[PDB]
Amino acid sequence: FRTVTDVDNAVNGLYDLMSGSGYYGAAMFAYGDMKGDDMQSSEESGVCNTCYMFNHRPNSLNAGSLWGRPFYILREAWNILNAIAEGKIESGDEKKLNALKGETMAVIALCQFDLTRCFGYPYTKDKGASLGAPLIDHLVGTYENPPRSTVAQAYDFIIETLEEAVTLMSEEKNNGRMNKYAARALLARIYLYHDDNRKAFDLADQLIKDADTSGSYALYPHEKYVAAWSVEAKFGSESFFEIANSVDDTPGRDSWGYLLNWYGYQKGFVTQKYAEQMLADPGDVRGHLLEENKYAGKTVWWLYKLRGTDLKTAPLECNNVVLRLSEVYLIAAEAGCKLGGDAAVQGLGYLNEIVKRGNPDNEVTMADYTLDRVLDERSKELVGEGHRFFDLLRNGKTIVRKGGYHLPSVDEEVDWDFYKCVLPIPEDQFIFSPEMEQNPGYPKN
Ligand code: NA
Repeated sequence: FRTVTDVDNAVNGLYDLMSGSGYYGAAMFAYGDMKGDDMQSSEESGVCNTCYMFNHRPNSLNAGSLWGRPFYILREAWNILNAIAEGKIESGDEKKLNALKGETMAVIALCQFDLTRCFGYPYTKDKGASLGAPLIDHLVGTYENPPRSTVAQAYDFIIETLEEAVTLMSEEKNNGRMNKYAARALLARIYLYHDDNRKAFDLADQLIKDADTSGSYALYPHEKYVAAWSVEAKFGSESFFEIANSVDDTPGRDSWGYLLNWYGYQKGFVTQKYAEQMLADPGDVRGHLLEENKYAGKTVWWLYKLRGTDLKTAPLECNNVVLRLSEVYLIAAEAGCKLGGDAAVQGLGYLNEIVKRGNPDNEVTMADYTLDRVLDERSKELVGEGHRFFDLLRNGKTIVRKGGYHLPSVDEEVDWDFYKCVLPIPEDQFIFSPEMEQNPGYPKN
């Protein structure tokens, strides 16, 4: 760590780590989609299957690297911050160093947030009273083993970190990494998850306004929506942050794009419920991402959202979207609905923008502007993007996963009282911290 260039390279390495199939290369999406009601596993083995079946245990999480990889990134990220804070970097390029510091803090906030929503019960269950993951809110000592902190403690840190990050970061685009827009989009999400509905609405609203005034981001039009999901259209106008993948880099056959593809590893489908939701409205362009085929003597539909240049060749090089503009519209819509008043009027406007982009013949009237209606819009819009499980559970909903072509023994009702709505703490944590608590319900050998 001698120069600002060294710092830029270190920060770049954080995203290299994040792109692994164990985290944002695949596992995060398997986790968010396969645990909802809109996607399911096929008979194939792997992370889609174990997530769908909530087949997780302390000696085998069966959830990619959703513990190890974010923790590893947090350690490397804090090494960067510490170098900067200790005065290790040469002078002269200070504005950029500050941008890199902010960006590093944004990475830390994302990693800790993911750990919190994977290993702690939803904040909204209990005002964050349950235990989250260990909280990497500092440079960890050589022989220090941080304890578990509460979900509330993690949110306090995550929000403060990201609020500060935003003030330091550049608005310039850097494809494959977060910029100030990405960081604000993530913060609006986190405010929403934290029940800070006014903060979520006000931020989401201003971010949309700023995208419009600058022209720097824009919603895909109805007629261009399917093409916007192509490998030929990377870093599109909605994308604040996506993981950069290529044909020559890992992940290839274990990238989310290859796992979901019928012609790739065929790990999952949309559910009959999602397919029926969409095909009842053929004018909605989001249904054009579904592809019909035949599995175990039934019609099924798979999700062709990570689109290569050839229908019948599964792609190795698809980028995974992490933060895009449509989510921000839905955050404003959800928070506005929860707030009522003027925020509701405005949030309905944003909801309709997404509804009508999907199908211009549709609308949502004020009489129909309910939380369930906004969550149904999220279902439609964000399938395959890792949201559904979290969006239902944080709103205290029961996820119903029954009938259709669901697999035998699927958990048919999942809510925030289900002990496997969080992953277990890995058994090897108890080597150095034997008195650390395991999540309730799980065994402790
Ligand atoms: Na690849």
